[PDB]
Amino acid sequence: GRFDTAVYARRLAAAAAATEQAGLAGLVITPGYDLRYLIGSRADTFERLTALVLPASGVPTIVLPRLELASLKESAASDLGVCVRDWVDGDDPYQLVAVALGGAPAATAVTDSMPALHLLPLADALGVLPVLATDVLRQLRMVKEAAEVDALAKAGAAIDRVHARVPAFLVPGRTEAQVAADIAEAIVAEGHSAVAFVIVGSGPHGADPHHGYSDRKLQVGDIVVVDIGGTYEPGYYSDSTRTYSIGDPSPDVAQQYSALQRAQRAAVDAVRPGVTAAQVDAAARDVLADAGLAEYFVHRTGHGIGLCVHEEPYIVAGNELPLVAGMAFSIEPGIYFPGRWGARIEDIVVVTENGALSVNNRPHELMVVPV
Amino acid sequence: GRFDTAVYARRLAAAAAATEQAGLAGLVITPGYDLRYLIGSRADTFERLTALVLPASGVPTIVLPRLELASLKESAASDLGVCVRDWVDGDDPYQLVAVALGGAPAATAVTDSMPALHLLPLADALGVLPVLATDVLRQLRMVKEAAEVDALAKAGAAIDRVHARVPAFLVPGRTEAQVAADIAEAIVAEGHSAVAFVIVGSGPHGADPHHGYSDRKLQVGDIVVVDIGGTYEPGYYSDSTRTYSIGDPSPDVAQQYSALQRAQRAAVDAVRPGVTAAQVDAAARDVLADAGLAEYFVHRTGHGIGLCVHEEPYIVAGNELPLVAGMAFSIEPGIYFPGRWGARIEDIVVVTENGALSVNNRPHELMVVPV
Ligand SMILES: [Zn+2]
Ligand SMILES: [Zn+2]
Ligand SMILES: [Zn+2]
Ligand SMILES: [Zn+2]
Ligand SMILES: [Zn+2]
Ligand SMILES: [Zn+2]
Ligand SMILES: [Zn+2]
Ligand SMILES: [Zn+2]
Ligand SMILES: [Zn+2]
Ligand SMILES: [Zn+2]
Ligand SMILES: [Zn+2]
Ligand SMILES: [Zn+2]
Ligand SMILES: [Zn+2]
Ligand SMILES: [Zn+2]
Ligand SMILES: [Zn+2]
Ligand SMILES: [Zn+2]
Ligand SMILES: [Zn+2]
Ligand SMILES: [Zn+2]
Repeated sequence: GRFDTAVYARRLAAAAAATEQAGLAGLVITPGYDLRYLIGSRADTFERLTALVLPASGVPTIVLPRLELASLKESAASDLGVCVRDWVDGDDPYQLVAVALGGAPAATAVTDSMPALHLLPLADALGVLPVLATDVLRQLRMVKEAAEVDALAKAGAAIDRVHARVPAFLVPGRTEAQVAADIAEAIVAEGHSAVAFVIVGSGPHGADPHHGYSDRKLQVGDIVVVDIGGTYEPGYYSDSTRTYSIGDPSPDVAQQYSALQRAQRAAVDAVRPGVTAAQVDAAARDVLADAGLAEYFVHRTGHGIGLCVHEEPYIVAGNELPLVAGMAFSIEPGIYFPGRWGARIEDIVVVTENGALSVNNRPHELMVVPV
Repeated sequence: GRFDTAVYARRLAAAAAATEQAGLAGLVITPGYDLRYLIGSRADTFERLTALVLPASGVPTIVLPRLELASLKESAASDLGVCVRDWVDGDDPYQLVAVALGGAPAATAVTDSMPALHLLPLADALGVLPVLATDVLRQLRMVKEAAEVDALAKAGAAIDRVHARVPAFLVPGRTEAQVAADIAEAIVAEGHSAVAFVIVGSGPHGADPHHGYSDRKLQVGDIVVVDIGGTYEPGYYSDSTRTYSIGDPSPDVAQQYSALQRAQRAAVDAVRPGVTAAQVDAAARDVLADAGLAEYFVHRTGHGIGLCVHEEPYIVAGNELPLVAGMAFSIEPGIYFPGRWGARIEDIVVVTENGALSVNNRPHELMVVPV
């Protein structure tokens, strides 16, 4: 479910140090993925405030409902002896957060997931508008530790084993939803503790990035986009797309697809410490430009992945962030032809000291499933 | 899945009028339950901004990723011809929100679910710190329309049918989790389109409000707290708790439980237009005080319910909101004895012109299941 307490003790210290280096009095983390990362808590109260208050200096405090007290034994909080301030319905828990930071006025950063419901009254209680914690917690969470790389690698190998099972699911007459049920079951069977998402976009639906699956039946000649992932304990994601053709594709489809393959490969080959996120997006986008296809490449090249399917860093135009070793993100260019077909090639890669490691290794060619 | 477009046209106009009456330039609704209520959208992009921009005056605008364009046909947005501003990865969509409101500086309110990720850059783009939309949208969403009352009533009758099936699940030796699987299946069978939550707190776990279910086996003498709900199309919740005893309880348990029953009944009897939320909480809390039990009543008396299990109004100490007809909330006092047992009696009620209608009607007595 979670890492040893020592892992969290070390994340908490590193987070406090970076908060101090950013000149803030502290961080305020309500439930979600930053909390899970910082103390291993899967708590989520919703309208009732639970928050980890991590001062730049001194002992952290957990503010939470008294009725939730037993949740402390679940995460690392109890073992580390963080201060607890439980409150009862009728209390203003925002005042407890202020006090745990030394009292208003206090300059803080908040987890980017904190809802307005809490953020706006927190701002009043603190006397200072919070800034996003993303610049602070980024330095930690986007640089994966050895054990996190390992979990992503095992999730990647597992999702690869699912993609190997996909061609036998792709039979004319079967609906996208029957394929998706077969895939969901295989996601679990191959070792993920849960299904994250299943996308099976056949024929025209492959051109539609919002599409999940439906009752459309596979036809001979369909290009089928398959984008799938699961979680691997203690909660890291796989996320890989491969495109299949039901019977031989046409020459035009084959040629444009192979430009996409070159684009994807070239973005993967550009991954090194020191190159910018925007340079990696440029590497895919330039090849597709040169083949005359850039207008059909309607999204960013990739997103970070870890405890969430989508996180820092973003491999997108305008992102000047230099890449460093241990960053994990997708490389997933695609081309989309509204009403006709689409294709996407997606790997998760991990930055190494002199390049990248792909944790997804299925063939990159368009797989031709016989009819 | 959703209401006729006319229902949303009317919610949008009423929301605009209240926004103007509050002196704001407009509302900004990112994905979640306010969006579902306002235009019937189940969209959720996450780190990419989707927002309904509802000016105090003039046509609303949807700001969303170009890659999500097809989602517009899913909700009422396309039928009502709202303006669309799609944007591409690399763009700052917060600038589009500002412009749709006439440009910075713009004073707005935001859905209480909006995450910091969007709220903090939105605040900069708008030139003015947003306030919570809860005071505006409250006037709409906490007053249920006839069709919403109907959906809650059908969900309530369905969850009652589940509670009727619960005694036969409660057999010594069976684990809480096996009971919970039986309940989850019955939730669907009785007509809910999905399970919302299943709580089976037996023996000591009944004293623990954070508890869901576990591998603890039911024992003779256990008091079992059962708190369960599902959704009913187009997405309204049931939420009802009843307490069971495995074989006759002891005289002390029986006596204290009947004080809880009186407390619950007295909060239900106090529900009328014009009484305050805090007076309704007082009605339950005073009876439990008088029996000497108030210190074991460790939470608010109830919460609003509708498209979410937890919403406005909150039936809690300090809430001065006068109740009006069509409000829907739980009445759910409980008493908790750490390490020993707990009990909770929970109904959803709807305020009527001269009182309340309960949509949950299972017996309020402690049900004694034979061993
Ligand atoms: Zn809640
Ligand atoms: Zn302390
Ligand atoms: Zn974050
Ligand atoms: Zn279709
Ligand atoms: Zn979508
Ligand atoms: Zn991806
Ligand atoms: Zn993907
Ligand atoms: Zn290859
Ligand atoms: Zn190859
Ligand atoms: Zn996302
Ligand atoms: Zn327009
Ligand atoms: Zn709301
Ligand atoms: Zn236990
Ligand atoms: Zn809880
Ligand atoms: Zn409830
Ligand atoms: Zn309940
Ligand atoms: Zn009764
Ligand atoms: Zn009775």
